Amino acid sequence: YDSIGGLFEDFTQSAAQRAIEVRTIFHMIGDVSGKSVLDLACGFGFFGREIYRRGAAKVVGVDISEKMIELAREESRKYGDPLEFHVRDVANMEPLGQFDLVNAAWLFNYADSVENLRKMFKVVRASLKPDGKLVAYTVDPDFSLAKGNFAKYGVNVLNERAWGPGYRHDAEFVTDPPSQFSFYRWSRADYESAIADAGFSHFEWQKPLLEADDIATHPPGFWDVFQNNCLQTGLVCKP
Amino acid sequence: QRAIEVRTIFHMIGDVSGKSVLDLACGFGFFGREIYRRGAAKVVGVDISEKMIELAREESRKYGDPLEFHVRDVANMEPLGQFDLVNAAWLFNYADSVENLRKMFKVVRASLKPDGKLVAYTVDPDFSLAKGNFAKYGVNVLNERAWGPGYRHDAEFVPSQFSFYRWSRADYESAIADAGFSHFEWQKPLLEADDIATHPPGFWDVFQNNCLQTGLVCKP
Amino acid sequence: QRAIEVRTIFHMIGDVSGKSVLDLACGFGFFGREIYRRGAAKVVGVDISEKMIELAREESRKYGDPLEFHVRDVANMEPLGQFDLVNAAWLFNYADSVENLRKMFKVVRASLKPDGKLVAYTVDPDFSLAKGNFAKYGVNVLNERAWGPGYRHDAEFVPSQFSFYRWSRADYESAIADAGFSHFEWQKPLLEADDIATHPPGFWDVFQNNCLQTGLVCKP
Amino acid sequence: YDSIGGLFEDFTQSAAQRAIEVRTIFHMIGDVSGKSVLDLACGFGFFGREIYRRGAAKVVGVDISEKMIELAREESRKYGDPLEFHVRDVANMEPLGQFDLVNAAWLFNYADSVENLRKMFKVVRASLKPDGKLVAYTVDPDFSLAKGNFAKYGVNVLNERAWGPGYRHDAEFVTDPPSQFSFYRWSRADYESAIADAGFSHFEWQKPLLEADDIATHPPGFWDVFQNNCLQTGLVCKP
Ligand SMILES: Nc1ncnc2c1ncn2[C@@H]1O[C@H](CSCC[C@H](N)C(=O)O)[C@@H](O)[C@H]1O
Ligand SMILES: Nc1ncnc2c1ncn2[C@@H]1O[C@H](CSCC[C@H](N)C(=O)O)[C@@H](O)[C@H]1O
Ligand SMILES: Nc1ncnc2c1ncn2[C@@H]1O[C@H](CSCC[C@H](N)C(=O)O)[C@@H](O)[C@H]1O
Ligand SMILES: Nc1ncnc2c1ncn2[C@@H]1O[C@H](CSCC[C@H](N)C(=O)O)[C@@H](O)[C@H]1O
Repeated sequence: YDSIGGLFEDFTQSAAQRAIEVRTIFHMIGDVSGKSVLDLACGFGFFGREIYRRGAAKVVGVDISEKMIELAREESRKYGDPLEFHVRDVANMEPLGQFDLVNAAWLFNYADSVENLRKMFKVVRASLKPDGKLVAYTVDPDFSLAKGNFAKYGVNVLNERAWGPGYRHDAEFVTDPPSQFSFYRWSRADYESAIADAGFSHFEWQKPLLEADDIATHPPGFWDVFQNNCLQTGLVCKP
Repeated sequence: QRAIEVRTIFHMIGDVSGKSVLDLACGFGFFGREIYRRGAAKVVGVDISEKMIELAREESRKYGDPLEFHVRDVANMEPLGQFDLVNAAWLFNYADSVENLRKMFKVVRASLKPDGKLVAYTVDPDFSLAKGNFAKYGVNVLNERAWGPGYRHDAEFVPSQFSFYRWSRADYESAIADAGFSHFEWQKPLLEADDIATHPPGFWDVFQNNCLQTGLVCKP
Repeated sequence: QRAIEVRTIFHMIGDVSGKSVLDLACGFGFFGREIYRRGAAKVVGVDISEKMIELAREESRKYGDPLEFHVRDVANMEPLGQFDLVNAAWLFNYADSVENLRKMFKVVRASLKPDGKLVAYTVDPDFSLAKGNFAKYGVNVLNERAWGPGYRHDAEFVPSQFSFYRWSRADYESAIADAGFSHFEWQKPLLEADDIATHPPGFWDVFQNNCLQTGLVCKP
Repeated sequence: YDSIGGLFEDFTQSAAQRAIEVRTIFHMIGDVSGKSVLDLACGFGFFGREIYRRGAAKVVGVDISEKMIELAREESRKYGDPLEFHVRDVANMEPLGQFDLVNAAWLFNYADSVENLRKMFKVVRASLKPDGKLVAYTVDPDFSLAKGNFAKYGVNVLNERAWGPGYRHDAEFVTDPPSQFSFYRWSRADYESAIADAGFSHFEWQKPLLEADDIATHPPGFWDVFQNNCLQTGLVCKP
C-alpha cells in the first residue's frame, strides 16, 4: 500500500460499499466509551480515528506500510487527535499491550498463507483483555467471481485462482487512476480453525448491514450482486 | 441525494407493519410505495396533479403493488376516512397562504384515527438564504421574497424548477394546534456520525447551520 | 541407522553449493539443515505439522543456521516460487491416494526452475511384506493391506509408530510424467562394498532382495 | 595376538573407527583389478580377502601369529577363496616375491624399535615391483594421549610413556571382554627416514577419510577427538 496511499481515501469517499462497511463495523463495535482500542491494518487511521471521536479512551493503530503510517500520523497531526501509530507486521508483531477492543478492518485478507492467518489470530488474542473482543471485516469465504464482479460497489476484482487451500484475487479500487492490489480468500473452515486454535471460544459471522433505506435510494436491483455474492463479511470473536 | 430525507422520514414513521397509510402530495408515489414495501397493510396516495397520479399508477403496475391513488387538492379534499398514519413529504411548503396551511392541517387531522400520527417533511422555518445556499445538497435556492407573514422561494433541483413557501414556526404551530393536534415535535434531519465520517471535512457544515429541510411529527 | 539413506540422498543431490533448496516434509529439518551445511545458498523447509515446524525452528536456533520454515500441506501448498533443488525425504509415501500422489508431484514441478531437479526418498513399489520384514534395518513393517490400487502399511521405528502408502511404480511414473517432468530415475539405496565387508555375512541379504526404500530423481 | 584371535573381528564389526579405516585404505589402494597383492600383518585376512573380492589376481597374507594365520586359513577354507597365508616375522621375513601392491594395515606400529621399523620398510621395498606401491595404516605420530582417549572409537589407550626415541602405548580393544595389546608410536621423522633409506622416493601421509555423512549420522561433536587427536593415519609409498 506504499503505492496506493491517499488513493485509498478517495476510494472510501466514493465506493458504494463503504457506507455499508462503516455502518456494519460500528454496529459490531457498539459503545466505545472509555475503552482502549487497537486498530490493526489501520491504513491512514480511519476507523481508529473515528472510534476515538465516538468516545474511546485510547487508540493505537498498526500498519505494515510506512507510507500509510506517515499519512495516519499526518491526519492526527492535522486534526489534533492523540492516536499513536506503529509500523509493524501484525503476523509477526512485537507485543503491544492488551486492549478492550481490537478492530481489524481488512487485515485478514492480507494473510498470504493459512499459517499467517493463524499467526494473526494468535496475535489478536494476545492483544486482548479477558473480557475484550475482536471486531473484524474481511473477505466472505463464499464470494465467487463468476457470480458477479464487485466493481460497481468500488472493488474491481480482476481474477481468481487457487492459492494452496484458498484463493488469490488480484484487484483494483475504482479510483483515478485505479490502484492495484492483491488479497486472499481463505475458507470458512480455515478461519474457524484459526479462531478456535487462537483461544477464541466465541465467534459469529456478521452479514453486512444493507438497509431498506439503501435499497430505496438506489436503482432497482443495484444491490442484487451485493446480496447474492457479497465480497465482504463482518466477524466478531471473544475469548 | 435523498438518503438523509428518506432515513429521517422512516425514523419518524417507525414500524408501519399492518397500518393503513395515506400518502399526501404523493407525486409518483415514492414514499407510499416504500411504506407498503416495509409492511403497511394498505396505502392510498393523493396528489393534486392528474399527470403525477397517472405516473404513480404506472409505477404500481411496473412493480405490482396494491397502492390506490386519487387526484385531490389536500386543501380542499374530498374526505377519505381515518388512517393510522398520514405521510406528507413536501406537502405543506406548497401552501401559498397561512389560511391554506391551516386548511391542510385540519384535513390531515380529519384523516387520522384518534391514536394515529402525521409524519411530515417540509421547509425549516429558520432557513435563510443569506446563511448559505443548499446547492451542495441538491437544491439550489434562487431567491427569497417576502410573502405576507412568510417567504416565497424559487428553487431548482440539481434538473427542474419549482417554488415553495416558508411559513414561520409560530404559524405552523398555530395551524397544528388549531387543527386539533395535542402534540407535535420538530425533527432535525437525522445526520449521523457515519455521514460525517464518510464525507470530506466540513461537507455538512451548511446542512447543519442553515438546513433547508425539517421533519415534523404531530399526534391527535 | 540412516547411514545408507543419508549417503544415497546426498549422492543424488550432488554438489549443492550456492543452490536454493526446498526441503519438503522436512520434519525437524534434518536434510535441509545438512544441505545448508554442505554449501546451499538458501534452504526453506515445509511440513504439514506445526509441531514439527516449531521443533525445526528450535533446532535452527540451537545451531545458528538461516533456514526458514513454513507449515504447509504439500498436496495443497501455497506457492513458494522456483528452487534449484527440491528434496523430499519421506514425502510421497504419505500421499493417501493416487490423486494426492499426483497433486504432490505437480506442486514439486511448480516449485522447480526449468534446470532444477527433485531428489526424493520413498517406499520402493516392489517391497512385499511376505519377502522379508525390515526390522533388522530399523523399520518393523507390521502389516500390509490393499488400498485401492496400492497398499497401506502400519509400521514402527525401532521407537514410534506410523503408517504409509505403497503406490505402484506405474502410478508413480504416471504422476511424474503428468506433472511435467521430462526425465526420472529410480536409485536403489547405495549399499557399498565397505558396508558388506564390515557386517556379518548375509546381513544385507533382505535389504537387497526386498528393500523397503528407494531413491528417485526427477528433472523437468 | 595369539590371545586375541576372534576378538579382533568383534572389534572390526563394532568400533566406530573401523568404517573410516576401511574406507581410507581402499581409497589409497584404488583399482586392484588384475594386481598381485601382499597383505602384511594380515590378521585373519580381512583386507587381503576383500582385496581379492574386489578383483585382485593373487593375494598372499603374512602374519607373525600362528593363531591368526589359522583363523585366516579357516575363513578362506570357509568362504572358498584362493588366499595363501604364511607365518612370518615381517621384520625378518624370508623373501616371498615381488608384488604390485603391498598392503600393511597395522604393521608398523608393532615395530618395537626404530631399527625394526627400518627393517620392515626395507622388506616392503624388496617385496615390490618397480611400479608398485605400499599402502599402510599406522599410528599417527602426532597422537597425544592427553588430548583425548580413543575408547569411544574402539581403542582404549591405557597409557603413554617414552620408549627410546618414540612412545609405547598399552591398550585394549573395546570388546567383550576387552583384549589387551601394546603398540609403538614412532616419530614422523623416524618414519620418513625409514622410508627414504629403504629406497622409496615418493611418500605421502593420508588423513583418515572422515566424511560429511559420518558427521551427519552421529551426535554433535562425536568426531571431535577423532579430528583433533587422531590415533590413525594412512601412508602411501612408491619406489
Ligand atoms: N500483515 C499486515 N500487518 C499490518 N497491516 C497490513 C498487513 N498487510 C496489509 N496491511 C495493511 O492493511 C491495509 C488494508 S486497507 C484497510 C485500511 C483501514 N483499515 C480502513 O479500512 O480504512 C493497508 O493499509 C495495508 O498496508
Ligand atoms: N394542495 C395540494 N394537494 C395535493 N398535492 C399537492 C398540492 N400541492 C402540491 N402538491 C403535490 O406535491 C408534490 C410535491 S413533490 C413531493 C412528491 C413526493 N411526496 C416525494 O417526496 O417524492 C407534487 O407532486 C405536487 O403536485
Ligand atoms: N502432505 C504433507 N505435506 C507436508 N508434510 C507432510 C505431509 N504429509 C506428511 N508430512 C510430514 O512428512 C514427515 C515424514 S518424516 C520425514 C522427515 C524428514 N524429511 C526426515 O527425513 O528426517 C513428517 O514430519 C510429516 O509431518
Ligand atoms: N612383526 C610382525 N610381522 C607380521 N605380523 C605382525 C608383526 N607384529 C604384529 N603382527 C600382526 O599384526 C596384526 C595387527 S591387527 C591388524 C590385522 C589386519 N591387518 C586388519 O587390519 O584387519 C596382528 O594380527 C599381529 O599378529
